[PDB]
Amino acid sequence: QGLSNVQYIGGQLSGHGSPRNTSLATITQCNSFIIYGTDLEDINGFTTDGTAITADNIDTIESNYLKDISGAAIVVSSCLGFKIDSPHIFKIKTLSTIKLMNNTYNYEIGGFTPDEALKYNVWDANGLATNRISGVIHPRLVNSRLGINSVAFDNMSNKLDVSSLIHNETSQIIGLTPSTGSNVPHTRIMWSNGAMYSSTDLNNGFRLNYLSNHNEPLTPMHLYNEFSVSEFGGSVTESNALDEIKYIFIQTTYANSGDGRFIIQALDASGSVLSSNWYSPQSFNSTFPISGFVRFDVPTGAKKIRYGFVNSANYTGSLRSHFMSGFAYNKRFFLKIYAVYNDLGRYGQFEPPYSVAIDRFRVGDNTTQMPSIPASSATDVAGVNEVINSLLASLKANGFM
Amino acid sequence: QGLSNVQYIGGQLSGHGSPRNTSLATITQCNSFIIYGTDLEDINGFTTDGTAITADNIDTIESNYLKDISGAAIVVSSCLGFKIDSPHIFKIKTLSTIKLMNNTYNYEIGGFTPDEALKYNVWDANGLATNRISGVIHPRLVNSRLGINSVAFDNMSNKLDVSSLIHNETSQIIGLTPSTGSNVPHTRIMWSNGAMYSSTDLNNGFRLNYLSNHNEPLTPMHLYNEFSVSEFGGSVTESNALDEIKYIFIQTTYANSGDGRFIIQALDASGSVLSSNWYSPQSFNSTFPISGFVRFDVPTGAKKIRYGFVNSANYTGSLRSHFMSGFAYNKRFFLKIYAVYNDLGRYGQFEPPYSVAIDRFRVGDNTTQMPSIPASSATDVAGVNEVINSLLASLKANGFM
Repeated sequence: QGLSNVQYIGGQLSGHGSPRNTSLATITQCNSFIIYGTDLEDINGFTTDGTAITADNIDTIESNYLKDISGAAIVVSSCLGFKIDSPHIFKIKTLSTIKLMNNTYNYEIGGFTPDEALKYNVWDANGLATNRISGVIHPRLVNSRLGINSVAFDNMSNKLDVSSLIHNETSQIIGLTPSTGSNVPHTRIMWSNGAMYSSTDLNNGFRLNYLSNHNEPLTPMHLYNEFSVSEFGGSVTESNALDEIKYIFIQTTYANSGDGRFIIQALDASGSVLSSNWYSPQSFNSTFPISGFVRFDVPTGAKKIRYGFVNSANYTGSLRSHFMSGFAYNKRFFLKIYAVYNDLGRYGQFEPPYSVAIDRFRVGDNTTQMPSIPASSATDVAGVNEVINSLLASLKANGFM
Repeated sequence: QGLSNVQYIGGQLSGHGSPRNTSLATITQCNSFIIYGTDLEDINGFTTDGTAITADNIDTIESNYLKDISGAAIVVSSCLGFKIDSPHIFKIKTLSTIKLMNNTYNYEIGGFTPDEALKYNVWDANGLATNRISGVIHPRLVNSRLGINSVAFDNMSNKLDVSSLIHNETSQIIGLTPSTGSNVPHTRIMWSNGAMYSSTDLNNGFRLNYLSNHNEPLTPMHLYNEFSVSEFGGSVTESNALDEIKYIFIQTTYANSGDGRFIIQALDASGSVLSSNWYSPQSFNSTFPISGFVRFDVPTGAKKIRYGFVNSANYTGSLRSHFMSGFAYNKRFFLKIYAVYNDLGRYGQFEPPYSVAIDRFRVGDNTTQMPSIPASSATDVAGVNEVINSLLASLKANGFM
């Protein structure tokens, strides 16, 4: 506690003999603590109170002891310039390997042995609105059997080394007629199913239909999308082909309450639901009070994924007033979904099409909206011809040709 | 061999006196081997058999001794957590500087002195279908006179720090009429020349036309694209302007056989071919059995690049049955081409156009396909006008206005 420019080179920290430890090393209020290849092993984990950390109660621990200085092989609190390279770590019977908290904001984490703790590899618990965290995490810790929590992925500046966006959407600048604002999407361009809530005020957003639970079948009335994953041929064995997507991180805007829900489902080849989850507006709070992330675990053997927005109470709701709370926290809606690939680009990452040699993709399409031509009633056999000539002239001038 | 948490700090490893060495250091079956600034120099390379590694036979070595524990200044085999920072290295007369093999899967490589070996800087020889490798390589080793092999670029998680995509294409979800499936592109939109194989089953893919060798001229019958590089003006000397692109990396899907070829050509100002190559379906096997990468070396003084698909045997082929082998390995075709820039963003990287302030690029075009209006034969001088009014109404409603 209270040190600066500390180097721990080589050496070892181990709990041989099963003593009761909150952590192997606890670091608080230091500036630049650096660990070079130290050997870490054999912890028998407890919380600061004295509660044992086992598998059976692991989830309980993560809810009730988030702010505790405990729960990891190395606990880091209020440390500037933390850094650990890639040592061998094993036999970790606590919740995580590294825990970060209390405005530890420029850390850097090398690739140590993955999947040794009980729940995560890196557990980030930084939680104050005025902090600006930005860390660097080795990519092989993220696509592993345990991975990192949603807040660590929020704060990981190099997140595009393991993932790509499979959905990116934001609201327009200029509202469409008719509307009273431009805080949400005004069309259903990004979605295969569902509808807009109301055609007289498009600024109410999407329509949210009732669904009793997150594992129920979705219908064409609901707002949702579907895509298929891990499509290998008949001459490939599944033991060799592997799984295409390991985790999915969803980011969207925060609100203090609401009955609307973001829902995600992983389904097998014959339509059956393998796993599923939904999330409420106040779950999206890793970067309170604006936005946040949540994590979905894709089970092995999934063939399709469905994602969307629904209503958890029995009536037809609106994105504006049942997910965004009347824009009390955010004035611009956005939705980004990141796919973490099981193996970097084995199946080819998803991203927008492009070609440096094709002008349609290199610069875009130069067509413009045509000026409004009034419907014509001229019946002397040439007013119709003049209108046709006007329409053809507009088509030629506006790019459609 | 068989160690864990090994640190080699400072020091030196050198072959002064020309002893016969397979490597300077050999590491096998270790966990966390870390090298901090060690001085490596002067190796006289041999293989494990006893074959001298010279320039004259270098290519032969890379084919026949890929699985040998030899051929580099540092050879790493089955090591977790390998790490080397940036020491000075010189006089490396063997194939590569670092060689990685046998499921070394979370490595990290700093920027040591580039271009000291005979063929590569980093040589990745990991080759098992069930491994998931993900490494971090300093960017300055990739755009150097030797660079890294295709497999290392495959496994390099930070590959978007040195390159950008100049072609990215994948197959649609819903097939177009008429087709028997949706495993390949159904349109020729991304391509300037060539045609689809058949108009009665679009799921046969592109048409592949005959080409006798990869250095022959391409015609408008062949499926190919062209773009120009390194466009400096009259007041710039070429010794100052330099070269825009250096190593071009292509991945696409694997298949066990086929006569189709992916072809690439670098051409000088007056249309002449400076260099060229083509690749078979089974060349794309760095991530067997799904996809893989190959590398093309752009010669200095190139002014244009052409890339595309052709047939190496004298008859007209199809992408489905002569490059993808009837979808025996992949159900989803894709093609990504990565340009490694000679000097970062000096000439401006290529990527799709965008503007946060323009709604056409911020959210997309809201136009929708019009409902089918049947051809009309009404000749009393007003049925034609009713049809025109219907067409104008559809145009106004569908966004064209």
